[PDB]
Amino acid sequence: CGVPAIQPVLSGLSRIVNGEEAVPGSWPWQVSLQDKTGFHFCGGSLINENWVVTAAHCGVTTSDVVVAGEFDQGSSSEKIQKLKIAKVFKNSKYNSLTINNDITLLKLSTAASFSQTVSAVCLPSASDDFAAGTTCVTTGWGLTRYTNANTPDRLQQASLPLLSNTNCKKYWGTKIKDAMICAGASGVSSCMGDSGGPLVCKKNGAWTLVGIVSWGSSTCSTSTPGVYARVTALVNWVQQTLAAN
Repeated sequence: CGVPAIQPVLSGLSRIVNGEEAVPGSWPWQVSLQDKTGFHFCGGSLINENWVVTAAHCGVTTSDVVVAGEFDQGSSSEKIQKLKIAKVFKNSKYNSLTINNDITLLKLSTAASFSQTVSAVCLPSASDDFAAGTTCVTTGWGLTRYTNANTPDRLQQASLPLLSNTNCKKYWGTKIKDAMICAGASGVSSCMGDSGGPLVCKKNGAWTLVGIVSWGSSTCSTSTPGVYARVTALVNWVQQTLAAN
């Protein structure tokens, strides 16, 4: 888990504005959700070859499909895996107004073949403690929501820091709950992360999933932080589900 076959290269440009492109395959547990029509609509993480973490509010259903091993969303050459979901597990506690508890698992039909460019992230322990001020990374094709506005068909990356839930508050007041976690503000956007996209952190040589793109800056401001699923808080769940299925 969390030890890519292709170790990612992160420049400082990763630290400002709208981040920077990623080395292709640099982030393998990274997936995309496409609907029927095939609209890349959400982001996710392989925590295994049978399961996918994701943001609750992505309201994914078995109609959607998981895309894997992608890099540039505008490529047919891709040696990508398109996977079907068997069943879909939204955290029962998922609040829809606050968007607190924003998580949901995807247990696939067929199991995804891992690979160099295909694998999973590591999950924290509830116990884990990613101090505030930690440098993390968010990746995605969020900036692509810019249809006429854009950036890269290609996965971008960004390096932002962990926040105190308090300081975070200084930006979103109460929106911010105990199961959330914010990262950003450091003069670089976060809109590069799709929803359900990952916010991982290193430590002990591994990239561990720390949170999940919940929501952030209407305007992609570089002064506003991002909100994510406080994974630590959401992990037992995971585990539990993971067992019982």
